[PDB]
Amino acid sequence: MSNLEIKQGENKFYIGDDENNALAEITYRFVDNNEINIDHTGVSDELGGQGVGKKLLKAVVEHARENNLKIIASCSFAKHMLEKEDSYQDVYLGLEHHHHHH
Repeated sequence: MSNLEIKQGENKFYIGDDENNALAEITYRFVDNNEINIDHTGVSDELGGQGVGKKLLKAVVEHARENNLKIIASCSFAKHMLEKEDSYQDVYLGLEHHHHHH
């Protein structure tokens, strides 16, 4: 009953019953100063459309933008998702070989 909330933990946000029933969680740490990395993303993805990770990503990027935080990712899962998503291009650095006329 009324269980779609995000549990706030130590630099980690997880959605689930408990620590074991953490069906979707994301972690971020301050590697340098305002630069944060998505350390680990334990998000179960059923069919993509039911990927709770998007809700977590939204929250992290939203929070980061307002905090002037720069988001990188140590996990390829998160790294590649933000890579294709130019909607989060504010805090996402990425990588490019300067071949960007477009």
